[PDB]
Formats: sequence, structure tokens, C-alpha cells
Amino acid sequence: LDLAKASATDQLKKAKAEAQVIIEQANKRRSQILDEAKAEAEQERTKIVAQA
Amino acid sequence: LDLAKASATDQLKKAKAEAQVIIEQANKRRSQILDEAKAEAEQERTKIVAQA
Repeated sequence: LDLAKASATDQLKKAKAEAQVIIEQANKRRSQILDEAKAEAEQERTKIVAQA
Repeated sequence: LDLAKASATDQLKKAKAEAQVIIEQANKRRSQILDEAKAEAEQERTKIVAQA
């Protein structure tokens, strides 16, 4: 009983924390790519504006 | 012991997952939102140089 209970609390906590972490990662990635794409959009508008 | 630990753990798992999900929706959602933004602005700029 004692052992199991300890495992329950600690483990669940850890997992959830992990979930938080991963979410943080993916979100960050989204931020980065979004930035990058955004940059691309910028560049395209550039070349276009130029040639025109 | 069994009842309490198990219940806490389960409700926990579901909840954390939910959180991470809301994260994902907010991340892709926010991200796409960013995308549309990029479109609008870039149009505006092309307009700028064109005006030039």
C-alpha cells in the first residue's frame, strides 16, 4: 500500500510535468517555424516588389 | 490505498493530457493565426513598394 501510493503520486506528477515540457517544446517549434515561414513571406514580397 | 491512489492517478493522467491538448490547439491555432497575419502584412508591403 505505502509503496504503491508513493509510486502513484510521484509518477503521475512526473509524467504530467513531462507533458508540460513536451508541449513547451512543440509550441516553441511552432514559434520557430512560424517565424521562419514569416521570414520566407518577407523574402518573396521582396523579390516581387523588386522585379515589379 | 488502492481506491485513492488509483483515482488520483487516473484523473491526473486525463487532466494533464487535456492540458497538453489545449496547448496543441492553442499552438497550431496561434500559429496559423500568425500565418494569416503574415499574408495580410506582406500584401500591405507589396502595396508599399508598388506605390513607390
